[PDB]
Amino acid sequence: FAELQGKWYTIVIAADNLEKIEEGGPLRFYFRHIDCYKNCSEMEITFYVITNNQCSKTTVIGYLKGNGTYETQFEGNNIFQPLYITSDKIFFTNKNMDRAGQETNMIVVAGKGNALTPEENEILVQFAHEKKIPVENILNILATDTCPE
Repeated sequence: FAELQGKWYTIVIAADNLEKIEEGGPLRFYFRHIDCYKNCSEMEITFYVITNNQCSKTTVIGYLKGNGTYETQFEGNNIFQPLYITSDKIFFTNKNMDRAGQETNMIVVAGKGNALTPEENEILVQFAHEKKIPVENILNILATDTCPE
């Protein structure tokens, strides 16, 4: 998981509860950076979300557990882990349990800046099928990444 360290942007996000990741949704986030500590057992994530119609730069810490997942508190409880890592992309799975108890299953693809290639899109589709997330719920987040670098 040490391969997680560096500058990253959110390229695509897919979720079973689509309203969570559309504009205005609490889980629509725009990565900026991941810093790893202690052989990446602590993963600090820096990102932007829009809150009250303003860009809100945020940091949270993901804590690695014995089961190989990371837990972080943000808009509820999150349980996430990399599904597949390359030098220019990270495909993560995340399960969010909000404060009402609603569970949302998501796939987040982080990248260095470019849109996904055809092969990367195929990998994403295979993951969406495996996780039971509709392909019509795959959103292009890079297109609306408007907050400061």
